[PDB]
Amino acid sequence: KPIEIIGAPFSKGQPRGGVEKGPAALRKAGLVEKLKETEYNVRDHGDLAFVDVPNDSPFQIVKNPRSVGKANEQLAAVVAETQKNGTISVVLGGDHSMAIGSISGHARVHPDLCVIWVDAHTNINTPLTTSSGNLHGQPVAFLLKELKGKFPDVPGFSWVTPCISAKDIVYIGLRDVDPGEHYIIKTLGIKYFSMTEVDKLGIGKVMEETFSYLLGRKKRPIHLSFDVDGLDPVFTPATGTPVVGGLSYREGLYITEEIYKTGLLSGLDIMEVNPTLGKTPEEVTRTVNTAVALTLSCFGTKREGNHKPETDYL
Amino acid sequence: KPIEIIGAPFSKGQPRGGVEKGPAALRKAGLVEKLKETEYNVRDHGDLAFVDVPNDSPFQIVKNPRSVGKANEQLAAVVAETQKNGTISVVLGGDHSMAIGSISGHARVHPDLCVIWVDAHTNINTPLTTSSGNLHGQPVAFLLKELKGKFPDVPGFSWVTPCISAKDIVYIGLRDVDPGEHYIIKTLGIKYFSMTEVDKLGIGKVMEETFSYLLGRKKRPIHLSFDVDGLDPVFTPATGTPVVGGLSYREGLYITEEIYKTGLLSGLDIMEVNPTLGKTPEEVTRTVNTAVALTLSCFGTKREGNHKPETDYL
Amino acid sequence: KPIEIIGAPFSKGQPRGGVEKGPAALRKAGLVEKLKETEYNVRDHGDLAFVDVPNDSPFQIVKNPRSVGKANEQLAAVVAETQKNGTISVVLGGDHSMAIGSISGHARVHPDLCVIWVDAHTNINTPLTTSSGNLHGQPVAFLLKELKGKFPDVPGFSWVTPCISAKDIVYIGLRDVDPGEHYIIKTLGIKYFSMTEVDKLGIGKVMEETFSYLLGRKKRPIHLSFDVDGLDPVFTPATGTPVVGGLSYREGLYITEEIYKTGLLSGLDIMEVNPTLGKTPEEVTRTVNTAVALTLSCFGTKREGNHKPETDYL
Ligand SMILES: [Mn+2]
Ligand SMILES: [Mn+2]
Ligand SMILES: [Mn+2]
Ligand SMILES: [Mn+2]
Ligand SMILES: [Mn+2]
Ligand SMILES: [Mn+2]
Repeated sequence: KPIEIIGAPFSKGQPRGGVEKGPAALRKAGLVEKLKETEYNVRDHGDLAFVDVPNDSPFQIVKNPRSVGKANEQLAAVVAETQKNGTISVVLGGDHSMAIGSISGHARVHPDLCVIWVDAHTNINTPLTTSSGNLHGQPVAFLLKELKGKFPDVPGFSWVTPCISAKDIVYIGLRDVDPGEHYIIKTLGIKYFSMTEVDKLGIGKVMEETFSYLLGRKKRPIHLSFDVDGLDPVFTPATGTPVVGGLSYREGLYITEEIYKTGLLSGLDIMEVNPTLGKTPEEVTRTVNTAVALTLSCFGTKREGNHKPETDYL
Repeated sequence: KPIEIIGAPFSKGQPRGGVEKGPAALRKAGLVEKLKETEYNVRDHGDLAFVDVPNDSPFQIVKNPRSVGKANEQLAAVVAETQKNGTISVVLGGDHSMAIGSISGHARVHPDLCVIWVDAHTNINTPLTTSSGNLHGQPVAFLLKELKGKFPDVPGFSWVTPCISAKDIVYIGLRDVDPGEHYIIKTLGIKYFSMTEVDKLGIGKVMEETFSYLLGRKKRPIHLSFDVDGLDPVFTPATGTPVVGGLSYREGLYITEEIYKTGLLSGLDIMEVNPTLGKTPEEVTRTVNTAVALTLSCFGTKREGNHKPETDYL
Repeated sequence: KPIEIIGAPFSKGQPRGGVEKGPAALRKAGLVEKLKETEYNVRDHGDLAFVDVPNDSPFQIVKNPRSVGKANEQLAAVVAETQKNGTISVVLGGDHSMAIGSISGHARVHPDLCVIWVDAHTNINTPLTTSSGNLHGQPVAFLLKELKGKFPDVPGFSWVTPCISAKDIVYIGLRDVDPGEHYIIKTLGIKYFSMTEVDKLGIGKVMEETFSYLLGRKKRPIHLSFDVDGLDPVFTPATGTPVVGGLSYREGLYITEEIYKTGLLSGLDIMEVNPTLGKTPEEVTRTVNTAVALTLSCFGTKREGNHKPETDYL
């Protein structure tokens, strides 16, 4: 199978500059070369160049609406392409607001996809419920069908079409949810595994249930949107919104190893890696290294080891 | 329901000065204000003023017997009072020796209560088995009924009446138990989940079993006496007796979230927080912050989020 | 029962000097004295003096073959001896290549023994599959019966006799396996629990299955060969090959506590402790301290506590 790396060095989805440097840091770490060592064919599409919308006045509270809306429109164009050629898209973030265009483009080709959102947040704030106008915490609001018309149209997002419903998404790792977001997920009945469910069940049983929930009836493509703050700050410290008591390095790898095993991975997002937020160079090395390790586990790298088929090592 | 914070800035239960500053640190951190944001009604009773017993000569090995005995007599007068008005008592420690008066007063109003003791120690050393005369490691000895008359009467504790039996208590997080204490718990058959049981079972199944053990037959009020060294030193470093290999931040919160769900929390003790033992300001912040987080989870704060009833956020 | 400490300050099994200092570090930490406090009789045999083979030319890729082969021939002589007097052998490493003579000598006296290998690696590289000629990553290749004649005879190892079969060994903690090694374990069908199985099952269920697998039919002596990099670098940083995402301090102790419980521990290897690889004195302290804690805990020290029999502490 083919893999296409897509760099989305974008940061207007939030106030902390630095996430744009994410793709570079991940490539600098040898992400592309390491992937080629796997059984997949790898093609690096390079980094997208995002045109900055001048005079991007805030829409009520929402900041940089047009810049974000445009960058995502361009990204969804690119993704919907690579998918068309039947390749697996891998988007290197920049902030999680780019999930809008990554999933949108993906859905255009595979309308029956389901999503597994690993994060410490929901990001289902609507332009009306955000305490801050930051879009990185609003991605899912723009995508769901149920939240259609429940908030005013935003400048630059008119091209967006709610592609997935509340039944097609599952959250894993939640631990920092605003009152508004919590109201939303409870009301729409969205399936989620907050850290307390993970503690109660064990990452093993959690993956078992997310699969039977999303793939029980129909086998469909899976879009894994991974926010790096999904794991505890001890493993991925260089992010903008670190929350204590998250997913361990082991639980994170377990999740990607399983998803690999389903053989249904299609889209993948490695978001929020911010190289400039590391207190020491080591914190940054730590962060990037796990991110790379996750990506790698999504495409086959097993902890138990790997050996090339047809090769008699004896 | 009503909540009553009661500060017990006491430290004579052990040699390291500093725990008396615990209540201040917890309030300074915004404990009371944060609680008011919960569905409970909060009333701060302030800090108790403990009269120092002059010429408090040690009883054999036991140090400051009268001072400790008196401070506890006063604290269980206060607790028995608030419980009488049907409010939930929350005691902010100093040292764990104050559990004597916290549980004594509580038992006066609710004689059928059961205890969940989170800690790395048992604190069931009797005045005859302690290697040190420190009372903070002897609380439970004075409470249980089975250990009645198995040790000489101590100066200042004649007011104490063994209120709970070996069947009404469960330990969680044990990892540093003296030979004597281990003899006692084995002999009296006290239910406990040391770190090895937690490793074997997983915090989820441990809470399941403590509940069926203590509430299987009769539903009764629960008194959660939380020693902050119950968690690993990496989360709560500012304590007097830190032991490595303890409960994680996640496991600690899991235990309080569950207890909240039983709807039977009646008394709570947040003990051993010593602000002066933090090697760096951050260590102290870390400690205080999770202590507050635990208290908050006992009264509803869920990791999956919270939303106010009857409020349509859309 | 009798215990015999045997120091193997050897390091030619790998390129990083320092592991020879392991035994001293462990003794300096009070390992022997602390053991005497247990119910076992302890005898320190001292450190073996290994004669250096001059002009030890590499065999193809394999480095220091003769020096390593000889040191192990001497070690297996010593071990086979103490076992013959019915005492439990405890080998303090240098590098894990010494497992060859530790297990060989042990098997001479107890041919029906089974092995529990805790490590992040397999070390089942054969002289033909190693990418580096380092022997510390080839121990198991020389011991297995199934891998007999699958590789050229190496200078100095002609005294070795494959003592255990693929059915007598279980790995726990794997997370860094070369393609060749992975081919080998899959082909020979060796039972293992990599970090993903530990995540899926929980250390509790893992130990349950390794026992039923190795002791289900016949109760036989157990040789625990512990590689200190088996735990995560956060607990045992001072090693030559640290791999992230390993066994926690708690899981490591759980494993030794269970093995003690079987009452079948016969041989024990505490390998790879390298005092010179600690970035700070604390890292080295940390490492040695848990190594000592594991050894203790192999011989009875329980987290729930210990009390001497027949002693009425009341
Ligand atoms: Mn996030
Ligand atoms: Mn996110
Ligand atoms: Mn304690
Ligand atoms: Mn305590
Ligand atoms: Mn190893
Ligand atoms: Mn090894």
